[PDB]
Amino acid sequence: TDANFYVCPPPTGATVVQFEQPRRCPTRPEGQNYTEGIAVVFKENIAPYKFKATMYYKDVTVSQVIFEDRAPVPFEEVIDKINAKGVCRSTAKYVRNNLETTAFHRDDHETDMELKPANAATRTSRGWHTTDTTVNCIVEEVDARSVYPYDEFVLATGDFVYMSPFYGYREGSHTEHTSYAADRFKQVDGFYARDLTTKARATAPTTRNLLTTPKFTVAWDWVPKRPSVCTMTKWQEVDEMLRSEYGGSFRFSSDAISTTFTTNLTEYPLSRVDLGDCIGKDARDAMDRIFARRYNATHIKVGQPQYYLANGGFLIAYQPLLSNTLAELYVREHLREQSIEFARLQFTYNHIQRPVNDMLGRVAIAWCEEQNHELTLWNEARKLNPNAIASVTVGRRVSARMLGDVMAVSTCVPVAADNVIVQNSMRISSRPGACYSRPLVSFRYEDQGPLVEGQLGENNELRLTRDAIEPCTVGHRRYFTFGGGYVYFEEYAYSHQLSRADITTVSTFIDLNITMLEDHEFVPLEVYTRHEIKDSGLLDYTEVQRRNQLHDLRFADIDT
Amino acid sequence: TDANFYVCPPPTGATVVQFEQPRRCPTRPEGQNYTEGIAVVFKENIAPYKFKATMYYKDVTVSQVIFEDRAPVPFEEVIDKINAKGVCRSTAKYVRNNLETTAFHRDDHETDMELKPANAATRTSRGWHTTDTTVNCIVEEVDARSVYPYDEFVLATGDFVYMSPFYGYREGSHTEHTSYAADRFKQVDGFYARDLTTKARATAPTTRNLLTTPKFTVAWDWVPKRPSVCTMTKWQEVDEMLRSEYGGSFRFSSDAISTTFTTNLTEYPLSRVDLGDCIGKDARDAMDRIFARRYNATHIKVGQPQYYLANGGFLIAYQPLLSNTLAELYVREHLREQSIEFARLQFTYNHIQRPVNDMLGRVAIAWCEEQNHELTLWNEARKLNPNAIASVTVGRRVSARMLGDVMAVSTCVPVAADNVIVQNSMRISSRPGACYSRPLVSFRYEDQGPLVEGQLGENNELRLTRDAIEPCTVGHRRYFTFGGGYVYFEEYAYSHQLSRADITTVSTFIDLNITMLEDHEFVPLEVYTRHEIKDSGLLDYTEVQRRNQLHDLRFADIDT
Amino acid sequence: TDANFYVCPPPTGATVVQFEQPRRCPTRPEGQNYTEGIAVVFKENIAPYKFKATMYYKDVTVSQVIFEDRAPVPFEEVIDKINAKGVCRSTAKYVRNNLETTAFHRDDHETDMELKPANAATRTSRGWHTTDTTVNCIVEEVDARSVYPYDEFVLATGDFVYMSPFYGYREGSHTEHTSYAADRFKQVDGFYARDLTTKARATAPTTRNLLTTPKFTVAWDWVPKRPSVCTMTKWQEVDEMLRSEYGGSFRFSSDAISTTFTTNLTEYPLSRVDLGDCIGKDARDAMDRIFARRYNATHIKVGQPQYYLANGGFLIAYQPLLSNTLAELYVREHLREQSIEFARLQFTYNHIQRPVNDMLGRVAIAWCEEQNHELTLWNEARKLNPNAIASVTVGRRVSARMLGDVMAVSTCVPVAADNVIVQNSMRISSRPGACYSRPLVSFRYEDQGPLVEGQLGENNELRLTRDAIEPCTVGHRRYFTFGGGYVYFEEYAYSHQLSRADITTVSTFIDLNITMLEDHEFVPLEVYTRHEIKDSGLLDYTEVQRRNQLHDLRFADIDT
Ligand SMILES: *[C@@H]1O[C@H](CO)[C@@H](O[C@@H]2O[C@H](CO)[C@@H](O[C@@H]3O[C@H](CO)[C@@H](O)[C@H](O)[C@@H]3O)[C@H](O)[C@H]2NC(C)=O)[C@H](O)[C@H]1NC(C)=O
Ligand SMILES: *[C@@H]1O[C@H](CO)[C@@H](O[C@@H]2O[C@H](CO)[C@@H](O[C@@H]3O[C@H](CO)[C@@H](O)[C@H](O)[C@@H]3O)[C@H](O)[C@H]2NC(C)=O)[C@H](O)[C@H]1NC(C)=O
Ligand SMILES: *[C@@H]1O[C@H](CO)[C@@H](O[C@@H]2O[C@H](CO)[C@@H](O[C@@H]3O[C@H](CO)[C@@H](O)[C@H](O)[C@@H]3O)[C@H](O)[C@H]2NC(C)=O)[C@H](O)[C@H]1NC(C)=O
Ligand SMILES: *[C@@H]1O[C@H](CO)[C@@H](O[C@@H]2O[C@H](CO)[C@@H](O)[C@H](O)[C@H]2NC(C)=O)[C@H](O)[C@H]1NC(C)=O
Ligand SMILES: *[C@@H]1O[C@H](CO)[C@@H](O[C@@H]2O[C@H](CO)[C@@H](O)[C@H](O)[C@H]2NC(C)=O)[C@H](O)[C@H]1NC(C)=O
Ligand SMILES: *[C@@H]1O[C@H](CO)[C@@H](O[C@@H]2O[C@H](CO)[C@@H](O)[C@H](O)[C@H]2NC(C)=O)[C@H](O)[C@H]1NC(C)=O
Ligand SMILES: *[C@@H]1O[C@H](CO)[C@@H](O)[C@H](O)[C@H]1NC(C)=O
Ligand SMILES: *[C@@H]1O[C@H](CO)[C@@H](O)[C@H](O)[C@H]1NC(C)=O
Ligand SMILES: *[C@@H]1O[C@H](CO)[C@@H](O)[C@H](O)[C@H]1NC(C)=O
Ligand SMILES: *[C@@H]1O[C@H](CO)[C@@H](O)[C@H](O)[C@H]1NC(C)=O
Ligand SMILES: *[C@@H]1O[C@H](CO)[C@@H](O)[C@H](O)[C@H]1NC(C)=O
Ligand SMILES: *[C@@H]1O[C@H](CO)[C@@H](O)[C@H](O)[C@H]1NC(C)=O
Repeated sequence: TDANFYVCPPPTGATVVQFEQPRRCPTRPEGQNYTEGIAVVFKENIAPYKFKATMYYKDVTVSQVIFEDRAPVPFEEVIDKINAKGVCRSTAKYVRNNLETTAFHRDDHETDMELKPANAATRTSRGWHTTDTTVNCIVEEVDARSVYPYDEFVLATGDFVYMSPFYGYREGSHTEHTSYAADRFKQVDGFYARDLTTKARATAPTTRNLLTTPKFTVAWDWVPKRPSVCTMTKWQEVDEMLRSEYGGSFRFSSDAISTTFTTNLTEYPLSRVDLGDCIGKDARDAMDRIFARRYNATHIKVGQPQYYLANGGFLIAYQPLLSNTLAELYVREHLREQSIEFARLQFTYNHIQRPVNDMLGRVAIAWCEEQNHELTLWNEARKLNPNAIASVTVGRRVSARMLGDVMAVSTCVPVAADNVIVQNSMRISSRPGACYSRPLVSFRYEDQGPLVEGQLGENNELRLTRDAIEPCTVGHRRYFTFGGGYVYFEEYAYSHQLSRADITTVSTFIDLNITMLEDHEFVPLEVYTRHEIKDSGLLDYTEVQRRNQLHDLRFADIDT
Repeated sequence: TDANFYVCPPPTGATVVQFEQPRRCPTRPEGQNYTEGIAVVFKENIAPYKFKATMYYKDVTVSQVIFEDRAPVPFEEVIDKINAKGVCRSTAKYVRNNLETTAFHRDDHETDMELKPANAATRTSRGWHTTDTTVNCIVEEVDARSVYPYDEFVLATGDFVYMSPFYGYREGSHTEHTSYAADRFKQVDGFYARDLTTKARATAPTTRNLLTTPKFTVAWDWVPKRPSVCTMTKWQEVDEMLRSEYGGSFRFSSDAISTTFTTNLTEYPLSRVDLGDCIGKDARDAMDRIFARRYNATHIKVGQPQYYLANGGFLIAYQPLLSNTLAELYVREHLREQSIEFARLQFTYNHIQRPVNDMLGRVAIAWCEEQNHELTLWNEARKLNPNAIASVTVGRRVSARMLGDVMAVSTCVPVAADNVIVQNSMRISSRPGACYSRPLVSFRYEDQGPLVEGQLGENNELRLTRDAIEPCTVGHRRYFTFGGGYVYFEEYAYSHQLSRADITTVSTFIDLNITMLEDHEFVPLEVYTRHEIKDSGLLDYTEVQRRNQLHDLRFADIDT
Repeated sequence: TDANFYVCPPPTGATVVQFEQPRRCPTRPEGQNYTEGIAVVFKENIAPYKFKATMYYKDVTVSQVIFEDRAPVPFEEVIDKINAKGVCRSTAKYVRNNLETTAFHRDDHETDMELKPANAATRTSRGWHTTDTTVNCIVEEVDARSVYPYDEFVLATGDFVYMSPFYGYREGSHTEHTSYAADRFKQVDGFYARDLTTKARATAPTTRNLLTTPKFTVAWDWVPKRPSVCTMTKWQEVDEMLRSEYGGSFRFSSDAISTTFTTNLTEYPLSRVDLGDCIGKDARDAMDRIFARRYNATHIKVGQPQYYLANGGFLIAYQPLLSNTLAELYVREHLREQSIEFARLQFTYNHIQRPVNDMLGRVAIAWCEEQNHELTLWNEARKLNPNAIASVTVGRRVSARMLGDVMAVSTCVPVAADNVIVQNSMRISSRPGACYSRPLVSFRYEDQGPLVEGQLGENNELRLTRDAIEPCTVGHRRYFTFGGGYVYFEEYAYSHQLSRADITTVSTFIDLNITMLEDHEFVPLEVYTRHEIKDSGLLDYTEVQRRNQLHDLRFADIDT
């Protein structure tokens, strides 16, 4: 059996994800009123609303040998030519020198041209384009996403739209906010959509909205109004959380959070809002689940739960707990003063609270110390190879690229191994002494689909563009992941495909039973005569850090 | 005292070692019939057979100012000239334009030439070479390795040999398979070997085999037949393993394995083969050892052990166990129905099995989550610096290079610190403003041995070739590991050698007691006038990621 | 709220810090006489003595279009012109061709020139310089540090000084050692210092020392003699340490140390020195603190503490302990022979000591195995980004650079976010198609202070020099850390500043609730016509490892 491949596309920044940074742990435990317990953090309900928003634009170019730009298609053309006729107007209007200018298709006259589907055959959208002055009409049914405010939504392209998806005049929808002018937006009642490939017309009426941006036009199905939802939502059911009071503000820490929260020491009156039932039941049910898992036989509940707001918009519901052994000290001191009511009794005995404040302090410091050890290492790994870190962070293969100091994310298309073919000879004849460093592959997004060219990337990753090249040396021996097994390549030529069991595997951290032997460097004689380069595998950190050094000397010689 | 140095050679791919990749953990525990226990995984006995196979070949070159290649030496020359005379024939035959062609030694006539030992003085072999058209006869007693099938063996060079080492006609050895023609192989009965350095002849008869490959000739001692061995062997004595039944197949997971196994839910009848005693006793003894270590006072054995096959060829022997506290629930329910026979009683009570299925599920998910955290980080570290990861993975200093998506391995030669000398002036006078970035060293593989030139690498690593150079700046201050201590170098000049105790050490993860002060940049005045570059130490990830950016701009200027 | 920025300067090597390297763990536990306990390691008291040592030097340069060098200012000039007049002599003496040579200021005659403060406005010192042949007199009140020997001290610049700070003839100070000649050093009794900015003279007498080095002159306040101190000091209060006897030497290992110690098996007679009380009380108090924390209810003290010396100069105080359950076996065997005196009774029963020797062996091996896992990873992270590792290792933001195989350290200046301004347009008009890859910033070291130019670095780091540039592409979208939040930049133009809560955060290790969608690559049409480059974010390890490959091919074409 072979695993499914993945063709990760470059993210455009539609989804942005910052990654936690190391905090500042206390060198010595100085907190007060330490106490353990079960906590359930909640993240603000962003209310992600998704809809396939269709984008329309015209690309104008000149074959003179200039001044190419993207202009938006008008509303009448979309509803008359593209919609009622499935064609795009050959002529287009673009701004130049602060004056409207007209363009044509290959220096021709106005003629109806149909919209053909995209050749990429990707799942993003059909991406209808007419041509694979020179005007080109392109239509794409890309995806879009909105947030809880609903005043602005972002398209798959990443360009923020300053118009609410529910804006319109058909009904009393979100007509309270709009950045673009009235003429820049138009709503059609009783509109009918259709597929440009079949042109079978919509089965039922579907009102369509239209917005003309400075660079493109967008349209989508106009829904009257999405119903309300909880304003608060669960984020993580922490198994154990320690509360620390210091500087007039609590300090919450946990092992499976890697982030510390700060409150105002006052319980937030969650009951003042009607959402208390939606979150109260959800939060209360979580306490019993975690408490009944392992704390029912070793801890006692300290009063009722408590809710506190945290910096950044996080809502935390706490449930203080104390070990059974610690209860013996509290009850013993309680009986002394009298000569089980743990509520309002915690922190009463300073001497009993003195050791626990220090004992739990090391635990909090230990978690902070180890958490920073992983955070400082995880961040570097993300920068080194965000794709690998992205996949292990979202439970599935996902693309990602570093947009400076913020992480980007985009979905990867899975394709079965039966729809991919690897080129036998990876060597390229267009340039001797230089060829692709990885095997070339051909594949189809689906069974019987069109064939496309590409390159095989690391970890069964497929790259649309073939650019991984290097100065191909002699005596090259390498292996590349291909489905459930590897593919053996020697001297830049397909030798044979070997399964996963044909290569020794060091699963455990330490494995001294390897049958390794003393290797003898069999340097080919051609390198000693033709003064060429010999294979060295992928560059080591010291090697890559050394290869650039040689380059630095090359520019000095050229400059001198 | 000083530690021993290491001169790691570049691996040729003789030994290949894939490294585990992150698995896919379940977001929620959906397994059924959870149970802990002691497990002992077994790896298929590869039966590594090693033998010093002698390689013979002739390198032909032309001094015209072409068409150089490696040809194999015939059998008569090896047994008559090299063996019975310790010399190599000056003339050689090589193929050119699909026609046999003859060559000579420095445009001379046929003359007997002796074989002199190699100047490298490495432990791989003597590597006898005659010369340090132009033909050159070279003989090397390199090492070789075979696998359980024994039909094909691999030499230290890495070139696979499609001839079984036991092939021959002297006796009923492995004569059932052979890829090369009969004329390409020859066996000599009662053959006598000898050392080309002493030429004292073998002490006893030693039948020698001979194979002529398209690029070289190989010979080795012909052993009649290695005796049989166990077909199964131990790989790891897991302290704790959790079995999970899901989708009609078990799922084995452990903390010290980092890999999940899949079975068919049926116990493999290991007793059907005679090897059951060899593995049964070995496996049974391991259960008592681990059980008697920590599980004898907190767990009870659930029936007899069970053996199951796993994907990839791994054999796993399980021993289900249950905590003593959990036994109280089973016995309590057992007595209820009656109104210690844990065997065939597990999973009978669904309500009792409901919480354990979820409790143990988090443990399995926790191990999978943390295992992926290390796997995704370990893989990047291996790619960054495979030498460091290779040494910590095989318990000893070992070389390694990335052969694409598979790890290579080769042995490193240890040399005492008393046989190495460091050059005082690392600066090179052949080119101003550019010199070696690391100190140069001279050493001998053994006491009183020949002296060779080399460069000092990271972590007491010795490199045969001196290539680590960079644009030597001004005001350079650096330290390099040298034996048990460091060597101080300032302005590219040996200052003095300081022990390990002369430099502050931050052993603990966090150390705030450092006596660090505010450093003042003492930029030399020469840089402000001679517009040269100033020292900056080894490049940071952002610096190296920034240095290439400057290079990218340099090519644009050159191209423009 | 916004966090404080940090401008880390390049360390000059004044403080050097080696970092622990992976040890060699035993494949199988072979130690003898295993035992747990509380340990407190001690590091030799280095006795760091700090003093603001003022450096004086004259920079001579020639405007011919040579032979520029740094010379030391004489003693009379410092005490007469700089001290009694706050000016520097225009003329200076420098060596050339082994002959004294005179220089002038801009080819002028001798004239008094005052010393103006530095324009950097750094906390290192005022750095008075006269000019912002051509001679320039510069005075800097840099910091200095000394070690326990006190014979040599190091300045902030990093140049070691071979003269004791207490050297002199005014009293019986450290006059027993001096490397420089008598004429090279001079001490002034009853000297008076002053501030060159105010010139208000010292309030009280302050004897000043003066030393003339081959490249500069240094002066500082001469203290008679620092009082004595403890010769030993605490380093870490280990919670648990395991002692292993093997090869006639003990082997100490702990989880929070990551380093193994070796002794001579004999208790060091600490009582022979008067420091036993200073360290005995300090060490004894630590045992009770750790013992009373968690070992008072589960372990029993085995005799009195024991002190042993360790390789490298570390003093370790041990306190053997044994679990309560293990005591039942010792007392049981003790009563058998008789037919609580644990002291001198440990290791008496070989059979009872056989399992513990193996059980504790795995713990020691487990710690060594996991410790090497972090050490081998921590070292690579330090090399990758020493600044991040430096900050998390010293509890505060600190600079660091790799000086070969030794880590450098220097303090970073914190500045409030209210004293920094970010440039709106990061693009540079001096060169199209190439600009700064990070936003440019302007700031002042303090409120109302002078404004300086700089660049914004990663993790709120400020760089004095603006050099982070790259071939600016089209359709660039990136985020940069700015105070408590991020700054959004699109197409190399300041768009707006968004808080930390405006970007999704993946705090937990695995977060599958992201609202990620399928991104559609919106490639600008200008790239398809103007054949320019498209944005790709920060380079991935495979990308950077691939970018250099393209460069390698560029030099081949140029060379060919
Ligand atoms: C802890 O309590 C303090 C004090 O109440 C909280 O700060 C306060 O936050 C409120 C909003 O929650 C601020 O009110 C608003 O402030 C500005 C004008 O100052 C404006 O947006 C509105 O007109 C309104 O008045 C209030 O100013 C602010 N007070 C102070 C002194 O900063 C704080 O947020 C609480 N912390 C947590 C974690 O809940
Ligand atoms: C779990 O059980 C299944 C079903 O028995 C195993 O798959 C079976 O594996 C056997 C060999 O072990 C296959 O037999 C051979 O298959 C091909 C022809 O199909 C050929 O090599 C031989 O002539 C022989 O018949 C059998 O086809 C295959 N069955 C299926 C349905 O795939 C499977 O390996 C077991 N898994 C484990 C982990 O033990
Ligand atoms: C364990 O014990 C051995 C043996 O006593 C220690 O080695 C010895 O260390 C002393 C100094 O502590 C050495 O004495 C000095 O040696 C040289 C001349 O050899 C010179 O500096 C002085 O004149 C003085 O004699 C002694 O030679 C040395 N002995 C041996 C055999 O090496 C060792 O240091 C102890 N280990 C620990 C960890 O305490
Ligand atoms: C720890 O908790 C105790 C118990 O609530 C706090 O002690 C009370 O503090 C309030 C003022 O905050 C006083 O009016 C009460 O008399 C105190 N005692 C009791 C029994 O309530 C204590 O202040 C808390 N610690 C800190 C640092 O605030
Ligand atoms: C978990 O184990 C139990 C006990 O073996 C399984 O329950 C039996 O299932 C078989 C069929 O596989 C039935 O014939 C038996 O009657 C069941 N009960 C007993 C007491 O044997 C159960 O199927 C297992 N779980 C899964 C998911 O297969
Ligand atoms: C482990 O400790 C025991 C107890 O001290 C050592 O046994 C003693 O060894 C000395 C010599 O070193 C003998 O004179 C004693 O007779 C032994 N027994 C006792 C009760 O003291 C033992 O040698 C230690 N292990 C090792 C490897 O040295
Ligand atoms: C908690 O433990 C008590 C005491 O054994 C038991 O009666 C109760 O049912 C347990 N609760 C849960 C939810 O398991
Ligand atoms: C191979 O494994 C066995 C146990 O199966 C072990 O005893 C032996 O030492 C290992 N071989 C090497 C070379 O370490
Ligand atoms: C296991 O524990 C029992 C009960 O204490 C004891 O009798 C037995 O000897 C132990 N077995 C081993 C192998 O330690
Ligand atoms: C140095 O260590 C001591 C304990 O030995 C500690 O109290 C002190 O704070 C440390 N110094 C600094 C500057 O942190
Ligand atoms: C240690 O435990 C004993 C027994 O409970 C107790 O009497 C003693 O006070 C404890 N000592 C400390 C320092 O906590
Ligand atoms: C989002 O979180 C909820 C729990 O709050 C979980 O049930 C759901 O599966 C998550 N969504 C996805 C797409 O995984």
